[PDB]
Amino acid sequence: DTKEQRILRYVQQNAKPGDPQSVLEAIDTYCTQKEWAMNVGDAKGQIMDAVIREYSPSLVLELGAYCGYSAVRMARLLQPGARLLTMEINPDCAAITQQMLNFAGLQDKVTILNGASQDLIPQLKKKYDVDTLDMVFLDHWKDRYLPDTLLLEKCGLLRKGTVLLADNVIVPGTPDFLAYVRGSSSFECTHYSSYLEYMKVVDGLEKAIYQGP
Ligand SMILES: Cc1ncnc2c1ncn2[C@@H]1O[C@H](/C=C/CNC(=O)c2cc(-c3ccc(F)cc3)cc(O)c2O)C[C@H]1O
Ligand SMILES: [Cl-]
Ligand SMILES: [Cl-]
Ligand SMILES: [Cl-]
Ligand SMILES: [Mg+2]
Repeated sequence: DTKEQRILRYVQQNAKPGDPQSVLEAIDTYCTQKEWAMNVGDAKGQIMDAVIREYSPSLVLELGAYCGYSAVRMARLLQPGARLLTMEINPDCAAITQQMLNFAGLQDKVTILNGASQDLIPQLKKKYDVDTLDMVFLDHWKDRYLPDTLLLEKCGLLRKGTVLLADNVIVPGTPDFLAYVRGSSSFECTHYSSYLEYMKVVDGLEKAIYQGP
């Protein structure tokens, strides 16, 4: 088995079904005590929670589910009727994420799309009946943040006021994306300093609010 499967099993052996907080705590405990993994973690997760509560988005897109930790984090704070779409290229991770959400009781709020973001993004309008996104959480391969931001715009999926929230803008970093949004008159940017998941290493989230063309 894989580390990802081991995290899911620990949740199944240690958390309460239908209790998102107990799922998050179990993941954090496993990744602190047993094996590190690239979940967004509790430090940055608390910032994410405060941003999601502030904006109360009706439709969120996540790029890069991994094991579903961030999807559980976000979905548990969505207002009734609001929804999350999460894209995950690795079929094993897509299935783990679906199972994590099922365990947490959040499955009716989330759609887990198994595929590459650059292939799925152009299908959101026609196949998934999306108009525009209220929020986008970027947490996939770091060289894809900028290409996918540009693709989202091309596809008409951003509106004035869409909130981009990007993980890992310090470590590993996403230098092209970060320079681009910070230099662009089409984004208003704010940096939230924090810590790499499960580590005493500085990281941060970037909030980049789209201003329109
Ligand atoms: C194109 C595309 N479409 C859909 N899913 C995609 C995708 N590219 C990746 N994915 C999925 O996102 C996930 C991957 C994300 C990449 N994230 C990382 O590489 C990552 C790495 C670190 C890190 C920090 C310090 C260190 F010393 C070592 C590592 C920390 C993090 O928080 C991360 O998100 C899983 C993958 O299948
Ligand atoms: Cl995560
Ligand atoms: Cl790819
Ligand atoms: Cl943490
Ligand atoms: Mg990350």
